[PDB]
Amino acid sequence: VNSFSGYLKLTDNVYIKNADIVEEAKKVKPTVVVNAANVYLKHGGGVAGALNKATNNAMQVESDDYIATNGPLKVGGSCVLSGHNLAKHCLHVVGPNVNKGEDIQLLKSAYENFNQHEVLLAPLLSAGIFGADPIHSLRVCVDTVRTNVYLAVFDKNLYDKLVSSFL
Ligand SMILES: CNC(=O)[C@@H]1CCCC[C@@H]1Nc1ncnc2[nH]c3cc(F)ccc3c12
Repeated sequence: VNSFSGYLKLTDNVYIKNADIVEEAKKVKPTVVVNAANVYLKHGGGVAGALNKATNNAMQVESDDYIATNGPLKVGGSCVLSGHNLAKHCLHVVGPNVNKGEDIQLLKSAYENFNQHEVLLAPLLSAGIFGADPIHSLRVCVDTVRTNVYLAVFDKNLYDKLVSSFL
């Protein structure tokens, strides 16, 4: 039993909800919140911009030190950093950005990072400003992640479309 409330159950381990991941993280304080990161950990917009703003830019400060030491992530890769005031840890995961021409076949590799964590609060990778089809992203998530994932979907209209079309 965990503290996540009001989710629809899609499968044994995947749950989906209409919620602002920022407000959801601040309330649940989950062990792991997933960020929709880019390779440079430049948290400028989308989910990443929202999470960073909620940390009063501390996420960005930590991220810049990480990149200065380690260099950029791989598309499809991830790193574990602090969750600041939102969660114990933030798993920064790089889904492919269709608006940059990146291979959508890397979306499965991106979701594989979730399997290193027993329970996660997460957005749909590569959705939103990353330009991929959120319906497809949900399919890859369900078919790739084996650990317990709680998806927060900000847009209520998108949430209903995701549920109504789920197979
Ligand atoms: C990297 N991909 C994206 O940003 C996507 C673009 C639009 C479709 C959904 C998805 N974003 C989100 N998913 C869950 N919670 C969210 N809270 C937010 C607060 C904000 F200010 C901005 C965006 C989100 C957001």
